[PDB]
Amino acid sequence: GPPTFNPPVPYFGRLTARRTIIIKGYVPPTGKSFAINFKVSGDIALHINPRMGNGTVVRNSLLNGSWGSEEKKITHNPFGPGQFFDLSIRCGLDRFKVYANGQHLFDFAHRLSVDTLEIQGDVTLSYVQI
Ligand SMILES: OC[C@H]1O[C@@H](O[C@H]2[C@H](O)[C@@H](O)[C@H](O)O[C@@H]2CO)[C@H](O)[C@@H](O)[C@H]1O
Repeated sequence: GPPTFNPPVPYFGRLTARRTIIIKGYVPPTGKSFAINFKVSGDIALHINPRMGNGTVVRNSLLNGSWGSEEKKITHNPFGPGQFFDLSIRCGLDRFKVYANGQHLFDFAHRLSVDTLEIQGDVTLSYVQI
């Protein structure tokens, strides 16, 4: 499983527990927002949505066109405009564990009972490795 280099945005990659996904990217200086979606079919098990406008990192799940409760709590925000980030997402048995630049960012408990990776919006990708 070699890394994909300079994948285009919007990105659509086809995808298990204890496996970690690497995403290196870049936030454009004029960026407003971007999204990273772990989807089944158009349902989203984990929606990661950094918004540079108010500096939030919004997490949620999408079932039947309906969003669940938002999770927003963080101790740091690695997604400032004009900055590069090194993101890792480990799929655990009961939750996602997401790190940014080696520092834990958040955990996300599985709500959905995930074979697709979607990345769209104001972001440039350096490489994605599964
Ligand atoms: O929850 C993820 C979801 O949020 C939508 O926007 C929300 C917004 O976060 C919230 O503050 C407001 O009360 O309702 C909005 C729904 O219209 C985004 O539109 C969507 O892309 C997701 O990111």
